[PDB]
Formats: sequence, structure tokens, C-alpha cells
Amino acid sequence: DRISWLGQPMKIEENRTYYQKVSIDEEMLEVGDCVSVIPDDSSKPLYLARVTALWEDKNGQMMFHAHWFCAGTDTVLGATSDPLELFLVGECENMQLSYIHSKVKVIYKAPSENWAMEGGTYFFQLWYNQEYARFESPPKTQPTEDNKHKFCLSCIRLAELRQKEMPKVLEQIEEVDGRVYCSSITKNGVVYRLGDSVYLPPEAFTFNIKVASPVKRPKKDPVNETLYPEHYRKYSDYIKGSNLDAPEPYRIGRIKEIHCGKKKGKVNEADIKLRLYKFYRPENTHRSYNGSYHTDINMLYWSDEEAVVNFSDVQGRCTVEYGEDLLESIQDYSQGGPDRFYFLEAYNSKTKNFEDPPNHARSPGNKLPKLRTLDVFSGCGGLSEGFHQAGISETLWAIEMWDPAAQAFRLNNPGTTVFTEDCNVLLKLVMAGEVTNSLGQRLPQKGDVEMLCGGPPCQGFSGMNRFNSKFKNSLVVSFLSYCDYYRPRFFLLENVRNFVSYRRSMVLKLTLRCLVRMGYQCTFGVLQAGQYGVAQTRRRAIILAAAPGEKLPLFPEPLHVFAPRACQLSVVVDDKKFVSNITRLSSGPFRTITVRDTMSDLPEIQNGASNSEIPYNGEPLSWFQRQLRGSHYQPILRDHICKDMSPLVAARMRHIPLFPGSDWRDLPNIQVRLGDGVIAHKLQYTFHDVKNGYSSTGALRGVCSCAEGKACDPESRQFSTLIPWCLPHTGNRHNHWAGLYGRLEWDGFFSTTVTNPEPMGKQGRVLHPEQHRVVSVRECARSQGFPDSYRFFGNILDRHRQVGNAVPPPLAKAIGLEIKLCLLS
Amino acid sequence: DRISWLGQPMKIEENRTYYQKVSIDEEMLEVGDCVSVIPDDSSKPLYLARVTALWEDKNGQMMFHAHWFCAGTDTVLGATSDPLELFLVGECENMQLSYIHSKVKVIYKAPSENWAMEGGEDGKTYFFQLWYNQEYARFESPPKTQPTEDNKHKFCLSCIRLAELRQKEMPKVLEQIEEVDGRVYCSSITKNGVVYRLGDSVYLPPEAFTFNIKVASPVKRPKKDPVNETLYPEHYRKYSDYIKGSNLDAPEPYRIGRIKEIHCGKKKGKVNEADIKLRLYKFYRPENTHRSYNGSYHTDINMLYWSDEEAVVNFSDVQGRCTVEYGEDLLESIQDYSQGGPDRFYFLEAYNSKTKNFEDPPNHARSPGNKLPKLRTLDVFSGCGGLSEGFHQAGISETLWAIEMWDPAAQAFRLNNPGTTVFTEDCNVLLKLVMAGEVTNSLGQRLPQKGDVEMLCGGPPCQGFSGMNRFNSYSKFKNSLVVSFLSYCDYYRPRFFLLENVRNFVSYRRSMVLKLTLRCLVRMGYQCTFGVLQAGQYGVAQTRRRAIILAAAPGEKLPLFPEPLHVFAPRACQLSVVVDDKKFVSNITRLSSGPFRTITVRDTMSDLPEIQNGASNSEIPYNGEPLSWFQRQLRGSHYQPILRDHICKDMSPLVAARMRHIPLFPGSDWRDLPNIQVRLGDGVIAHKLQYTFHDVKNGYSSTGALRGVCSCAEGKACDPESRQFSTLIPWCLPHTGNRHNHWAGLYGRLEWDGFFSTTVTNPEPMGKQGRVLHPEQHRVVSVRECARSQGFPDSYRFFGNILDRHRQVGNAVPPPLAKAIGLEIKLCLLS
DNA sequence: CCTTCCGTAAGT
DNA sequence: CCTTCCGTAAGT
DNA sequence: ACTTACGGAAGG
DNA sequence: ACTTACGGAAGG
Ligand SMILES: Nc1ncnc2c1ncn2[C@@H]1O[C@H](CSCC[C@H](N)C(=O)O)[C@@H](O)[C@H]1O
Ligand SMILES: Nc1ncnc2c1ncn2[C@@H]1O[C@H](CSCC[C@H](N)C(=O)O)[C@@H](O)[C@H]1O
Ligand SMILES: [Zn+2]
Ligand SMILES: [Zn+2]
Ligand SMILES: [Zn+2]
Ligand SMILES: [Zn+2]
Repeated sequence: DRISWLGQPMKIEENRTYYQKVSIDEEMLEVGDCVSVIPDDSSKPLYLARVTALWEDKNGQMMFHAHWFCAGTDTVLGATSDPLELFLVGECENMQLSYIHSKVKVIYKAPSENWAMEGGTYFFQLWYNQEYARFESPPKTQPTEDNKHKFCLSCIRLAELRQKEMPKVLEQIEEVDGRVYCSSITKNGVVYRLGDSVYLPPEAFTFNIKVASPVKRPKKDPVNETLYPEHYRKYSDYIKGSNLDAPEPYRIGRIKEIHCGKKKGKVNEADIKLRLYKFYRPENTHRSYNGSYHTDINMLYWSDEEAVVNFSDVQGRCTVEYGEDLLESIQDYSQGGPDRFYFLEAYNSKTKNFEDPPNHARSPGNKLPKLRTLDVFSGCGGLSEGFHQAGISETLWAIEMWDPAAQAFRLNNPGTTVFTEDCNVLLKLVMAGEVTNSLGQRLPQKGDVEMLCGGPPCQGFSGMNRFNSKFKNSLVVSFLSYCDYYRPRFFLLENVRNFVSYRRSMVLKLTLRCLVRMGYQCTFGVLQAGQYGVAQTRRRAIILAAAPGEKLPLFPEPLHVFAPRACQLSVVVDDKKFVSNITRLSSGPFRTITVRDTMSDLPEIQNGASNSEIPYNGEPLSWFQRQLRGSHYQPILRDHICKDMSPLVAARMRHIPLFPGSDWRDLPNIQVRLGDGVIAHKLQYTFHDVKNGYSSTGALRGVCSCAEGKACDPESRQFSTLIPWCLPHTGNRHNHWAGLYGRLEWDGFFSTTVTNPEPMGKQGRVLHPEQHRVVSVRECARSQGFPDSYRFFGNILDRHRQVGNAVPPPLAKAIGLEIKLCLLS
Repeated sequence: DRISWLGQPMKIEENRTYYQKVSIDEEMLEVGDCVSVIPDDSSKPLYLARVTALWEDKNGQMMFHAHWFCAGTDTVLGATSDPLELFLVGECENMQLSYIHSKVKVIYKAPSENWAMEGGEDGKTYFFQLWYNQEYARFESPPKTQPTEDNKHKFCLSCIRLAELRQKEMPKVLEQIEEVDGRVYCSSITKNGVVYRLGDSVYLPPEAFTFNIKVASPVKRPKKDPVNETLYPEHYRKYSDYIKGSNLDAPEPYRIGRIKEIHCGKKKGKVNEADIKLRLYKFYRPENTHRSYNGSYHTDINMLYWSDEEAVVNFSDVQGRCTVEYGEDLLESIQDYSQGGPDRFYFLEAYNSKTKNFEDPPNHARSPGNKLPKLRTLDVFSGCGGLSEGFHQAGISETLWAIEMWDPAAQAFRLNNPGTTVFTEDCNVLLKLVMAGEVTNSLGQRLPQKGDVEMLCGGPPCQGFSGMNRFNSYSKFKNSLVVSFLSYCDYYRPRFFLLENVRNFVSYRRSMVLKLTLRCLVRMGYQCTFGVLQAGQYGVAQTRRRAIILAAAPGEKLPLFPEPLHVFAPRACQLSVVVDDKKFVSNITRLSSGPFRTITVRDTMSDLPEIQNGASNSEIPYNGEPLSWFQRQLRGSHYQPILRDHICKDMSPLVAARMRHIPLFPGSDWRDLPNIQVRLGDGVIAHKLQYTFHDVKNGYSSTGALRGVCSCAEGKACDPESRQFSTLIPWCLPHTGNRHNHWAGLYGRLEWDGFFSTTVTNPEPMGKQGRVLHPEQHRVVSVRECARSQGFPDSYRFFGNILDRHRQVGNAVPPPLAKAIGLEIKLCLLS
């Protein structure tokens, strides 16, 4: 009703008079308390905030500053969240005291000094980021002196964010005829100087080298619908694993001069121009791709061509050095940091040759401790391998119930205690006070584990699972109980993409709630492994968590370009869209890793090879193979074996064309003489297909009675036919079974590597691009980014399962580097 | 931790010693307070309940009885609900005091004594106002029962509600007759609150028994002929074998029997009331005799035939009790007896199964001897008045005011209601006028004030919620008309409230509109509920699923949804509604069968004379008498020779030729059209359709001809100039057919044994709902046939041209459905 | 004008 | 054993 | 996979 | 409508 100020006013500025206490409707109010307000526009029935300022405007009305809270229902947690728990957000607003409904009490529940040893009114514990779905510890910033009257952490976070984001000129040179020339500018926290190199989108500029793109021949020959009676199912014109729509990598340029204009006497820093020396990627020269197969992905070519771009198109800064001015070798300089490129020659666009670059392209002169990591569901160790490639963790403990995976883990990690028992039983032993198991292996205790990582079985969450038991018993909750008992400093959970949408995202919301209740900072996101150095589509949901005293890491920024079809990392929970902190959407610094860079160096083998150790018949033929085979001399190639297929499947694979996109739909309807007097029968079409109609020859396109709208007729099932009967049987409602008995293409990439490559499975494009066989164990590990020195164990099926279940070491390394960034500062 | 009893225990029972107060962690707890409990299995993070008993078991454990609350998120409201608001439920259980987390504070928000005239710290505190029924989604006022000292130690409203429900639910033997050799004979039994006596009639499922008349089902139709794909190049799209508006899968109505003897068994010395047997005399519906359906077209839907056949059924299969009387024992006429109450059947003859004739029934079939005030109702979006007409057929309301911005609908409403003030202004403007204290508008029409409106009813525009609307992407629900209609309900605060819309109203915007309207009703203190009703189940031959939202004042009783009266096709009886993974259904108990047979197109259109396409004679005479019970209900018993509004739209010569080439067989539509050349009006010539493109989805025809008409059939982009004009087969139908279910029903015919699709505002054979062709005549349905499908009496008047009258008919609530709802509203006016 | 033309998605 | 067979629905 | 269904805008 | 993809059970 009536508003009356209490006490002496606080420091008054030009138009407002800050106060400390106030009385509304016989109540008392002080800065730091909380206030409820009734909404009129949002679907939410109530809003809660905290008072930070109590100024009185010169208009005569009484105002106050409210830093809003966020109910758990408004977060990604939703209805599962504790109704007494609130979260901090970067939302704040000025409002009159006439909208104050009541005064509520909100307390701060800080983690105990012995928080890591635990685990046997309204309140908030963490800050919530709505855009990235990030639960983080509240800032430690405090009101000092002058800001005590309007201290708003939301205003501070907002001012620092937009000031870091906006461009700013630091060092000016000279002003000539209305144009100011600069030498040092900055934006997004990045300092840009003259002589540095800069990432640009591919549409920033072109090259004087004319790239040719003539007509493609259209279906040069018509197809015989009697010989190939299932080709009409390829009308989609879509090729799985094709990099035709793959975007070009970042354009790189050399800043020579920076200039801009003026606005109202001062420099217009909002519109800064950059003039650059164009760099030539080996795929941009006259060689195009065909010459850039063996070259490094970070080797460029200097040019004296020039182009003018805007500073607003700058995506990032990269370090480009001349080859001979280096103080160390090329490999140590390339593997020493990110965004590092090098060049030894220069490219002339008109002469179409390679020279030595001028002297103005030359540069001036022209121990972190590893974390004790426990790896639950370690498998063969791909996740812990990537964590070791980041040099942030020694995996001391390992849990793996499957024996061959545990053996393969022991072969690659000699200093790891590998437990083969069940995770529930193993945790029950350490809860009972036991020191060692029956085998004498010491059990980790509280304080031993500094990081907990694992990838629970995704067979229940997989999109391919047909027969889709309760949460409190599912393995992901046992894996959470490990995090509750040991309370590590960092926590990582890996699963398939569909993990964030299983049962309307209930599993995700419950795992996040359990992390929030323990006091852990946490976040989630989806990452495509193909963006981090592998030639395979592998979207995986990652759940990160950090201790209250630590810093919550960010998600790794993509390093390689990839097909946009497989880069849909968005996640929708309860009508609210959430994305990771990734800022690179269109392009990236490095080109896409292809099948050619993944399998070209491996020798040619027949279907059913069993020699587990054969020699290399050549040297590495790409940067990817050079990274996996190492610089040391290693002539033995291990695990290059393919499954022995039946003569029927073998003949089917021999009749699959080598052209990209080919699959079972290109198979001919013929009879083939096999071993001895065995005969592969022909497929007979004796039923009408009401959906597909007749063919051009008038022949039918149905194989069963269900193609006529009737029920399935047993005894209509054909056996030992070249064209598999089951594929036209259920093809109409299964996307014509695209990819089955399909081939990879050299310029393309793998589909998601599974535990058993079979051409008649759901993901059935496992045929070699040239050879008449399925992919080998080594080719599967190559698609996963495993080093060739990595060992496996078991038979061919056991090793395939180890490769398929594993997290690609490139992706695990990308995550581990962002974890390393938190150990610093 | 430590739990200690406080004081002396009250009313101690055999194994339990009830207490009133207890101490947990040095705290105070007393019966009537509330308690927080941590869950272990549910996704919910917390549970809240109220302590009713605090006994100590003789086993040594300390127990207490918890009547659970229901968070607003756990209800149909979901995230929109007030986080401080709880609801009462019929959930209760015994539990140990070791699970008590903390003691919370819950207050009771009772409606104020001047509630009808409204509408113009300590952490967090909870409140409740209404009782929630999870199965039917019903918000009702809490019961007023109070504890007597004897029950004050374990007073649990959930246990009372469950005990009364299960006692009413269980079968019970009342009056037994004689016990003979282990079998007990009964004379009076009861269940579900229904009293059953010897000599009464009983509803049974169709599988209860058969008849001595053998109904045979000989051959299914053979393969008539291969289809000429050159003459009929669009027949291959009818492989679905589905006939729209077909009553082939329609279930049979209730079997009716006459209770003669009741017997059962024994269990543990007592009578086994759980297994009661009924032997009955079978009643013969006219469609069950040797006449079959074809002879039962003109007979009443409630006329039966007596028989001396016998059959033994179970008492657990009893669906309801019905009143069957012999024709001559009546004290009043047959029409006055049928229109006097529900479930009333009559019979004048008896049927002998072997002689196949009709006699006068024997003497053992004969019976013994052988001012409600109307509610002042405001009708927002009244249209032509179907909703208020159905409310008048229930005799529960005089519609005193009406709001209708469209002029022809308002005029037709005035024609059918002479004592209604019909406002043509906008509802927002009119409510803003009554908020400023103004009495009348510029026209001198008196505006209703607080206390004038006793019932508020309306159906806001459904074109935004209709499934046929393509460009449905305006937000700001708080300003959409449904909130304006809620603002009327907030201002006047009537005793009853009804909102009608399409079924998709409960799934629009991920069910946010429904949750927000229900939340707004809950905030006003209103009891409320929602449901989906099929109009075809209440006396019309039309599929018309409509979402209904009911609401009642706190001092009143929330009505139930009308129980289905007629059987209907199960394809269109999917009344379930799923919101936020939770399934909700109405209180309807009749799912399989019903008391009356289905109303068909024959019962709806057989008496209307034959007219040509484009008829304009607004008044033509009847060429005969009513030919069915339905027509006798709409035409009345009085002599009325003039048939009004039997006019058809004038189709273009092209469309007219298309309709002439539509076969009369059920399920036929545009896909049966021949690809021929037809001479039209004057020198116009209808060209043939040319297939010059490959259809990658449908392939080639049997003649090798193509099945594509545009480049998009090959996967390419649409090519203009490939569009053909003045063709008999419409080009746009094979153009976009693959992704529109082959445009089934377009240029389709109704069948006599079938029913209408949803009656729309403009019948066009090339629209989405395009089966508007007459079963025999080559024309679209008339205005009278549309009003017939909507259940409108033939005496009801319209206004405007043929399109204005069509739009009045389509937008209207079917009077049978509105009457079915109004009867359930009438049951609350009593007691 | 009006005759044609045609992104429901949500259920079931 | 291992070769065939096939209710994702959820997204975009 | 199919079936529902108080339609509206584009095209001459 | 159109593509996704740490598959599992029915069968020979
Ligand atoms: N109950 C259980 N206890 C221990 N290990 C289990 C288990 N259930 C399944 N596993 C094993 O956990 C493994 C997960 S595969 C994941 C491996 C790891 N993420 C990597 O990148 O290499 C499976 O191979 C399975 O054999
Ligand atoms: N803003 C508005 N104010 C008043 N009436 C409106 C309106 N918007 C639409 N209308 C009218 O509301 C009518 C709904 S038709 C519904 C009629 C009624 N349910 C019955 O059974 O007969 C439409 O004809 C339309 O003209
Ligand atoms: Zn602020
Ligand atoms: Zn079949
Ligand atoms: Zn109870
Ligand atoms: Zn087209």
C-alpha cells in the first residue's frame, strides 16, 4: 500500500537515492532478503527474487532492483527437482515496490568442510545457465564499497560478458583522411595483433585459382528392372556416409593492416576492417583434393594474394609459422598446441607452381600431476586411453565384468588394478570395510579416486534396440553411487545420443538431479566424434560433473569439419531447447577425416582372413595413419582379420558395385554356382505390391502375401536366394533397408561402429569400398581412432565388441583437454 | 530418531492403542497436522500427507495413518499449477513414524461467503481447496462429513470413500426365497446402487446369449472383376479396403432380458453372493427376428418383442436395469411413455422363433394386473443456437442473452428464440461495457449483471484448434477468445459453466490450452472437469468428437458426462485423452455396447424428396410420411407438409459430371472416376488426364502406363505448366495424394447403412472432408440433410443464403449432444 | 468471386 | 553356434 | 503405419 | 515425409 523508507539513505547518484531499509504494509525489508512477485505474462504462476537496491527515482515513484531466482521446475530438472530448491540465474530487473506480494526466506546451503567424506525454507546451492544447462558453483565475488548499494551479480555477469564480447581497438597507429589505422584489436577475450593469423568462414573470400565444377552425368544408363528388380528403391538419391555436403574448413589469413572509420569524433570499433594475405590449403591449389591425400592437415601454402574482410567475421586466432624459422621440429610444434599451422613453400596462382616464400612471411628474425582415475565399465579402455593421451589421469582402478575386455584392458594398461566382478558387488565390498577381494586386489577407498569416469551399457538406450528395468536398479544409478561414495573431483558419464530422450528424458533429469543433490556442479551435451578426428558418425551424450571446490569444464570445441547431417547436437527437454557451449557450427580449423585417410595403407586381404599378424606392405599414406602408426619403425600389422562369411553372403558381397552409395538394392536376380554343386537360388515375385505397383517390365514387386494387404503367409518364405528375401519383405516400412550390404566410399566416412559388423543388420554398410569382404578389426579400430599399437584380446567377435563399445580416444582426449584446463587456475 | 507417545491412549482396539499426540526429534505432532515423507520408488522428490491415526501396534512398532495429498504437478494441471496448492485424493496407507521427514503447514482455503460477487515468512506454506479424482480428472469440493467421537481416533476420508465405493460396488443378495439341495434361490439382489427385482428387465452384453433364430453369414463377396487401369487409372489407391462412415464393425446394442429366477451357490455356510446366476426370458429386438435390419427401418428404437426362450447368464454381466412394459397396460400413450424417462422399452406383440409369426404375448409377460426452475443462461458464441436448443430440450435453461458477432447466425438465433436478447457486438467490447457500470448498449438492449446469469455456456471458434487448419502458426492465450469467455465466467460467476470445442482442443500446443483453462477455473474456486464425447453415440448419424469442459460453483455439485445412448463404430469412439504421459478418461462406463441401436443415414435422409444439383426451392412439400423413428422425432406428430431448407449447391458443369461418374457403392469416391472425355455445358469439353511422369513411390500400372502427373513424382521440384485443367479426374488429387492418404473420401458418397463424417461449414467434394455426395443422387448434401446429421429438428429455422445456413449448421453443437449434457446438469439441480 | 489447392501431428 | 529376421519413434 | 476432420490460402 | 544406429530374438 503505502511505502515508507527506513533509516538513513545510502550514497545518492544523479537521478536515484539508494536506501537500505523500507516498510511496506507494516513489514520490514532489508537488502539481501527475498521477495515474491505475481506474474501476468509468463505461464509460471509465481516468481521469486532477491532485493539488491532500494533507490527512489526522480519521477517520484519508489523502485528496487530484483535478482530473480529459478525454480527447479523452470530448469532442465523439471518436475523431478526438489520443490524447496532454487537456482541462481543471470536474470535481473528494476521494478516498483507496488508489486511485492510477500517477503520469503532463502538460505544458502554451502558444502561442508568434510563434504568428500559423506555419502552413506527455500534454499539454493548452484548457479543455473539456461542456454547451456550448466549447474555451477556460485561466484565468490563480493560487494566492496561503492557497489554495496546496487550490488547485483546478474548485472556484473552481464556487463563483463558483453564487454568481453564487443570488439575494441587497443593500439592505434595513424589517422589518414578519415580512416584510422590500428595495430592491435581484441574481441571475445582474444588479442589480435599485426602478423597474426585468423580463422574466417569459407564464404569470406575466394582464390584466384579457378575451381572447376562441371556437369555431372545423369544416370548414364537405364537399369534393367528384370536383372535388378530392387533398384527402384534408390529414388531417394541419398548416399549414407557421403561428404558431398560437407562444408569447407576455416579460411586462414595473415593480418597485414587493420583499419576502420570514425563515429562522432571517436573510433567506430563496431566496424573494423582486416586486410589479409590469403593462405592456400593444399586442397585449394591446382592439385585440389587429389594431391592433399598424404599431406598433413596443418600444412598450408603462403601466397601474396590479398583480401579485405570484416573483423566481425573473425572466428578465432591461429598460430602460423614458417617451416625453417621453427626452433623445434614440425611434429613437436604441431603436437604442442591447438590451432597450430606451418608452411615451408609458397603457391603462385598464375604460374601454378611452388616457390620459396618472401622474407616478409617469416617471423621476427627475418609438471601437471595426473589424476587418480577410476574407470567403471572400462571395456578395452578407449575412454581411459583418451584420458591418458591428454596426460591428465593415471587410471589406477578398472571395473569390467566381461573377461575379454578386461584382458584387453590389462594388456594396454600394466599399472591398473582390473576388477572383473559386478559393480554392485564391488561397491558392497568397500561399504563393508573390506580391504581386498578374494584375489588379493586392494579396493579403492575414499580419497583414492580423484576422477570417476565411465560409460554404462547403452544396449537399453540404443535406438536399434527393439525389446525396450527400474531406475533405482539400473547400472547408471550404481555408477552414481560410486560418485556418492568416493566423491571424486571430476565425474564423466558417457552414453548414446538417445540417452537424453529415453522415457521423455526422465533418465537424464534424474541423473542430473542426483548430481545436484550431492552438491556437484554438472552439465550435459551431445558430441559428434567425427568432429574430433575420426571418420565415423558417433553422437554420444556426455554428462560432466565437478566438485564444489573445482571448476566445471566446458565441452570441447570441434576440431574437424563434418557432414551437417550428423552434427545435430541439439537436445529438447520439456519444450525447452538446450545446446552445449560449442560456438563452432558451420566450419572448423581442420578438414574432415575420410575413409581414405583411415584405411588406404592396409594391405588387401580375402574374406575370412585369420592371420592376426601380417606385415605392412608400405608406409603410412596420410596424416591420420602417421598419427596412429607413430614415427618409430613398426612393420607388423596386428588384428587385420575379417569374419569368414558364408558362400551365400560372400557371393552377395562380390556382386555389390564399388560405386559410392551401393547396397543390396543393386544386387542382380541371378543364380550363382557356389562351392561343389551348391546353387544360390533366384528370387521369385509372385505377389502384388499394392504400395510399389508394377515395374517397367510389368513384373511384380512383392514377395509375400502381406504385400497385398493380407497377413504374412508362411511357406512363402524363400531360402538361399542371392537377393535376401527379408529385405523386400519388410522394406516399405524400414526405409527400403538402406545401407544393408552397402559399401563405404573412400571420400566418405563410417556409420556408427557397432559390436558386430553384419551386412544384413540394421547398420549394414560394413563392406569394403573395393574388396569383397566386411571391415576388419583393424579398420574398426581405425574408425574409432585407436592407435595401431593398441592391443585387444579374444576371438574376432570379442575384439569387434571391444572396439564397438569403446569411446573413441580422439573424443576422450578432446574432453580430457578441457578437463586439464580446469586443473590450471 | 526417538519417538515417544504423549498422554494416555484413546479408544484402544484388540491389537492397536490409538494415540493423539507423539514426539519425534523433540517435535510436536498431533492428529490433523501434516507430515512430509521421502519417497523411494516414484519420480516425485517428496510426498505430503495428513496424520489421522497414531496407534501403537502390539507387535512393538509405532504406526500412523496417512491421507496423502496431491501436488499440483501430479494432477492434470502439471507445471502450470500453483506450487503452493495441494489437492485431496483417495490415497491412504499405514506407515511407521520413522519415515516422517518433517512437519509442514497446510491451510484450507474455503470459498468466501461473497464468492459469487468476486472477480472484479516461515519458508513455504501449503493450501488446498478441492478434491482431485485422478482417473476422471475431476476437481470437486471436499466432503462435509465430520468425525464422531467414536471414529475420531482413525477418521480417514479416503478409507470412508473407498469403503462406501466398494460396498456399493459389490453384489449383494437382499431377499432369498428357498434353499434346495445346496442351491439358494433369491428374489431381490442389488449392485452398483441399482435395485434388481424379479420381473424387471436387465441389460446384457451381446455375447450373453443367442437367439433360436439362426443368423448365418454366407460367402464374403468374391473378386468382382479385374479393374481396367486405363479406364480407371486411380483405382489402385483403394488398396486400404477401409470404408469411411461404415457401420460394419458397429457392435450390437444391449441384450434385454426378463428376470424370472435367481439362484446361486453357498460358501462357508453363508450364501455365495459373489456368484449369482440369472435365467431370463429373451427379448427380441426387431433387427433380431427373421426380418433382420431391412424390416426394422420404420420401427421405433425402443420397441421390443416378447419371447418364451430361456437362457442362463451371470449377475456380473448386468450392465443396467431397464423398464419394459406391455403395450396395452399403459396409463398414457406410447410417445408420452417413451419421452418420460430413460431406459424405457415397450412391446405390443410376441415372436415365436419356430412359427416366425407375431402373436399377443402370454399372461406371464404382463405387468401387475394381468416445477423445476429454469436456469437463466447466457450463450456466448451462440451461432444458430444448437447448444441452447439442446439445453431447452432438457428443460433446464431459458437462454435470456446471446452474443454472436456474425449477423446471419444471430438472426437465425432470434428466429428460434423470441425471448432472447441477441447481441451482435464483440464479446470483449460487451464485457467492457458491463464493467463500466453501463446498463444498456447503444441499441437499448439490457446488459446482464451479476446475479442475472445462472449458467454460462459457449463454444469458441475451433478453426484455430481444428486439425484441418494448415497455417495454425496467434499465441497470447490470455487474450484469445477462450480467456475472454473465462472472463465472463469470472465476472458473473454462474452456478454452471460449459465450454465446447473440437477434440483436438485437448492436444493443442502440447495440451497447454486445456491445462491453462482448467487452472484458471481452479483459481476461481470452481469445481471443474473435462472429457471427450462422440455425438454419434447420443442419437445422430455423424462422427463428431467434441471436447467438453464442465464447471460448477462450490455450493453446487459437479455434473457427470452423459452415458452413451446409442451404439457406434469403435473407430470413432476413441474418447481417451493423454496429457503429460498420464491417461485420462470420462466417467462413462458404457464402452462396448449401449441400450439403443446406431442411427444411420437411412434413418436420417430416407424421407426427403429427390432433387437435382443446384436446387433453390427453399420450401417444397413432403412427398410422404416419416419413414423412421428419427424422422418422427424431428418432424413431430403434428401435420407439417412443408419441408424447408432442402437446397443443394449449384456445382460447375465439370464438378457435376464428376459427381455423375461416382459409383453408388459404399466407400466409392474420386478414386473410382474414369479417365474419359465428357462434353459439358455449352461447348465445354472435359479433357482426359495425362500421365507423363514416373511415380517413384507407386511405380507402373498393370497396363505399363505411368502413374505420375508432375515432376515431383520423380523426386524433382514441382513444375508449373505441367498442371492440367478441365479434367474429369481432378489433377491436384493424384498430385499430392501420396502424402495425404490418397485423399480418401474426396468426391465420396455416404452409404445408407453408414453414417456422416463430421459436418463442416461448407460441403465441397474437393475439401479435406469431401464425402458429401448423396448415396444415390448426383449432388452434395442439402442444408436440411446437414441439419439432420446434426440432430436439428425440422422445425428449426435458419437465415441467410445457402452458404450462410450451411455455416450455421456446421458450427452448431448437435441438439442431441447438448440435451445429453443438459440432462446430466439437471440431475445436479435436485438435492 | 469461386474452383482449386493443399506442412496436421497427434493420435491409435 | 550363427544366419536370418525385423513394433524404433524420434527426430528434423 | 494408417486414420482424424466446427479449414484456409493461393491461383486465375 | 525421411533419416537415425555402443541391437536382439527368432530360427534353422
Ligand atoms: N554389471 C557390470 N559390471 C561391470 N562391467 C559391466 C557390467 N555390465 C556391463 N559391463 C561391461 O561394461 C562395458 C562397457 S563398454 C564401455 C567401455 C569404455 N567406455 C571404453 O571407451 O572403452 C561392456 O563391455 C560390458 O561388458
Ligand atoms: N469475437 C467474437 N465475439 C462474438 N462472437 C464471435 C466472436 N468470434 C466469433 N464469434 C462467433 O461465434 C460463433 C461460434 S459458432 C458456435 C455456435 C454454438 N456453439 C451452437 O451450438 O450453435 C461463430 O459463428 C462466430 O461468428
Ligand atoms: Zn541486475
Ligand atoms: Zn509377409
Ligand atoms: Zn485411509
Ligand atoms: Zn508437382
